[PDB]
Amino acid sequence: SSYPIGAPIPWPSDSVPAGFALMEGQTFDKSAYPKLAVAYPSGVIPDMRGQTIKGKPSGRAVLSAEADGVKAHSHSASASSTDLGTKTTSSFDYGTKGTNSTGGHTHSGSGSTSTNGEHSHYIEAWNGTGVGGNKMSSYAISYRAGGSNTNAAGNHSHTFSFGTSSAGDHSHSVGIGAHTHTVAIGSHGHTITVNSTGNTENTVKNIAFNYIVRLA
Amino acid sequence: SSYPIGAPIPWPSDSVPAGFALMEGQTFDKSAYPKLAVAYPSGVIPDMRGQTIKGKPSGRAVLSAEADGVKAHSHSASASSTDLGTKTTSSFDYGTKGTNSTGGHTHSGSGSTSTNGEHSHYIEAWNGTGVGGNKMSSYAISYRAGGSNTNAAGNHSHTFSFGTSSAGDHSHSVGIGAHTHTVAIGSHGHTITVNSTGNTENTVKNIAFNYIVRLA
Amino acid sequence: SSYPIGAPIPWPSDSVPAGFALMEGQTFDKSAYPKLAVAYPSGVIPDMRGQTIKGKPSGRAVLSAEADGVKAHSHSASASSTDLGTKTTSSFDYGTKGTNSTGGHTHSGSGSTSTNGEHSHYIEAWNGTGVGGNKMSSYAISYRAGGSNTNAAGNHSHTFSFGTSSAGDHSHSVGIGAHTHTVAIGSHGHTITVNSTGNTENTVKNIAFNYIVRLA
Ligand SMILES: [Fe+2]
Ligand SMILES: [Fe+2]
Ligand SMILES: [Fe+2]
Ligand SMILES: [Fe+2]
Ligand SMILES: [Fe+2]
Ligand SMILES: [Fe+2]
Ligand SMILES: [Fe+2]
Repeated sequence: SSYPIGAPIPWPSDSVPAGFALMEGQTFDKSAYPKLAVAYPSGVIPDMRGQTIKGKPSGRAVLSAEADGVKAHSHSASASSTDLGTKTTSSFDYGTKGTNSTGGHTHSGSGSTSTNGEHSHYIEAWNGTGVGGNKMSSYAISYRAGGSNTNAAGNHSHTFSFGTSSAGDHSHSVGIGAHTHTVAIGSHGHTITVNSTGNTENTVKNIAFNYIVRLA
Repeated sequence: SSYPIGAPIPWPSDSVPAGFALMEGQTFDKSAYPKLAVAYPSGVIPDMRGQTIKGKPSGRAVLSAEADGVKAHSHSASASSTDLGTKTTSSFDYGTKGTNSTGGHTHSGSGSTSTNGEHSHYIEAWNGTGVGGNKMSSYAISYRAGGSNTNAAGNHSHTFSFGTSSAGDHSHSVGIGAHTHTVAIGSHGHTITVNSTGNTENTVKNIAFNYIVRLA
Repeated sequence: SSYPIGAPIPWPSDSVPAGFALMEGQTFDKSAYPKLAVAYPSGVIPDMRGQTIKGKPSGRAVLSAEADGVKAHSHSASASSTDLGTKTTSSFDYGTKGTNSTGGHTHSGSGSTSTNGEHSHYIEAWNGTGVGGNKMSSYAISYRAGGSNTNAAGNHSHTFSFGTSSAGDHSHSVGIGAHTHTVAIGSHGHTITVNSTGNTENTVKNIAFNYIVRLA
């Protein structure tokens, strides 16, 4: 025969011709169909529904099934740059600080006192002839007759004591200035999830036929 | 027939033997070709170019077309870790600060004045007999005849007044010290783009034949 | 002939019928197989092992081979949000600062001295008639005869100088206060790697048959 019994035939109609059967995985009687049994010694006609025919390679058995499966491949990919913006730090408060204690000191001073001390002294007078010497006599006093000086006397000093007026009230400036800090951010990553793409089946362009087989 | 009319025949040449026709989508005459009309009641031969044959599953009509399509799948993916390094804060300027006002005080002093005040007194002298008593007589003064003292006098004080020398210029130190801050960085993501991989069509290893069909 | 010589036949058995040959890429005797020579003018039967038949599309020669290949597709993807947390800045040390120099001043003061300076004076006495006037005579002094005063004298002042007691030790407070900074984080991204998914080959659901061909 030009097309041997048992070879699958692609049939374009749901009306199956007399003498043929749909290939649907069914058993048959090997005694009743001796030529079909040459093609299928198991006595089972393969289920061809949803199947494509592939020429048997080395490493695969005849009538073995193979699932659909996508070929190994990957993808290039990239992530958008993200700007994290500006952040504000916690507040630090230096409060109020004290200075060291300093400023103990003395002053010096000099001057003149006021002018004072004007005075006179009393002198005992004596009279009566017979005795002379030493004492002031007032024997003859009718008219002025000039005058004269005591000897010198009266060198002296005084002590002084004082508290001063209150002074010295003051303040200072202190230049503090400006500063910055650094902040180490360190390292980080993210978890990447790639979503599914595709159909329930892997397919190529195909037209549907009913696989049939000649019984005898 | 061992291969019924209407079943597709894969043919290895571009020369189509007489009695057969290339399956190209063409309409045919159903009265001229009634056995072909049994297989193709619509009067149209399917266009098999670029097509593979698939056995018809439940849920698909005989001769329905199915496009090529990749099977549902995803990929695992990862993001490299990134070191953000070190960031500098803004500058804060404390400028110059002023202290409180303090340091009002007094001093005391004491001592002695210089020794001064030596002096003598003039005494009015009188002369001439007939009057006596009280006053100083200069009646007889030819030669020295001792001497004597006045009574005591002369107790007194003085006032004083002064400004002092300038003193008290000084400075202080002030311990400021060190500080840190904390800063909250927060959260972020990235937009992930995955590029296309693959061909115009989804294909399997295939050899090209011309599908032809027997007419009668 | 209902299936012409040279058309490939899917055979379900490893035992090939007599008068057919596995399509394995072999050459053939063109004179001995003249109808086969019309189907295959090259004298070569194509290798059908691992092959699917596809209908010859335009732009492609009959019996040419086509490799398996995934259809162009991509995937959506996403990256998880990452909290970078709280970071501590570097420590900044203002250390110890100095103030400006100020505080130079004077004080005033006033008061009275102690009361001192009581004294008397010696007076020289003279005697002997023949000279008169001016000087103190002691001619006649037997009994007391009242007394009189010297003239006024003795106005004077003194100088003083001193160092004062120690005073003026003190300190100040200075309000510094609180501050924060801002910190610009800048931008970053990540290298994204997508891993391979799939099998050695692109496949659809298939059953393996031995492609054979009728010789004569
Ligand atoms: Fe002072
Ligand atoms: Fe700071
Ligand atoms: Fe993919
Ligand atoms: Fe005096
Ligand atoms: Fe005095
Ligand atoms: Fe001070
Ligand atoms: Fe990131």
